[PDB]
Amino acid sequence: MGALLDRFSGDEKKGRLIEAVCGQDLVANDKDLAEQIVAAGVLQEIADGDVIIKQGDWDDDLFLILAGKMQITINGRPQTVREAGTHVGELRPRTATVSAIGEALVLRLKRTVLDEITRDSPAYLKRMLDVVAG
Repeated sequence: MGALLDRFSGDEKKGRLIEAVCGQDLVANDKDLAEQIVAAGVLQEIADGDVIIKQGDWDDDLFLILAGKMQITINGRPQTVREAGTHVGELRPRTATVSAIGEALVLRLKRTVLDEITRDSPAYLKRMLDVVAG
């Protein structure tokens, strides 16, 4: 479908999406960094049961969960569920088989593009250093 997607795509819903991105672990109300991550990434609507990540795979991809819920799973056993505002994958092959619990919207990025954004943000770099305690 695109009902969720449609709530977010186009110049029309640019604000709502940017607004959404800021309320993420990594962005932490750094707007410039979202506006960049907005441009860098591709919105995807995901059906209930739809896999964004096979585990054992080498997807450099990392998804911002903008709306809905993702069920992390390892070796057959449910782990966490990430939700609106969180992210999935990395920061080695793939840890977990992430899948969608209900309709979910994500923003998909490549490790590569991600870090050239990462690496230019004093703000993010500062925030990853603070969380580096043993």
